[PDB]
Formats: sequence, C-alpha cells, structure tokens
Amino acid sequence: KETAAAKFERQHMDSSTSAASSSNYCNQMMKSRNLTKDRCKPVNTFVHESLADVQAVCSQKNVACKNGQTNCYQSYSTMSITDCRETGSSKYPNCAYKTTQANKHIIVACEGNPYVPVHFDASV
Repeated sequence: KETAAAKFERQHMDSSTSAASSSNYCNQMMKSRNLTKDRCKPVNTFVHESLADVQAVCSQKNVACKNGQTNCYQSYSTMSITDCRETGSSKYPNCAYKTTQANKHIIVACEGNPYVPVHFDASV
C-alpha cells in the first residue's frame, strides 16, 4: 500500500516546473495526481523545488504543527509553490480549482527513518 512518504511526493511535489504556467495548472495537476478520485480535495499545495531540498526541511527549523504536534519543520528559505483552492463552480467529479503562484516558507511534518516529509502543514 502507498507509503506516507510516497503519498507526500504524489500530492505535493512538482520538480518538473519552476512555477504554474497557466490558470489550468491546478485543474490538471489535481486530476493527474489522483487527488480528485473519491472527492474534491479542497486545498492542496505543490512545491516546485528538488525533492532533496524539500526532504532537507526535516532538519531545519522545528516548529509546532497547526494541530499542536511537534514533529513540524519550517524551511529557512522561501520556495516556489502553487496554491490550489476549489472554486465555487467545483462539483464532483468535475472538481475546479483556482491557481495561485507564491514564494513562501513551507512547514511540513516529518516521520520515519530516513526522517522525511509526510504531510504539508502550511506555507508562511
């Protein structure tokens, strides 16, 4: 069954582009990464950096997750990210999203050995 680490890459990593290139980026990515299979995931962030740079966040600034957990880490540097948010016209199975480009610090939750990201918590 898919591991938590593999699930993080599938839902959040897009090293193949430096940023979202059109307003349809989220619509395409959400569907292809299988994030709209059972329902429309309401919000999802993609990170446009190398996997190694994102995995490195687990050894950066330790911070509390939004939920209180203390296995969260924030990147020392800003990263290129795309914020995908469901629109008013979104209706399963035709999930629709608004694409927003941004450069922010990311906060992820890390677990395992090797200690890698398993959940995207927020961008600040």
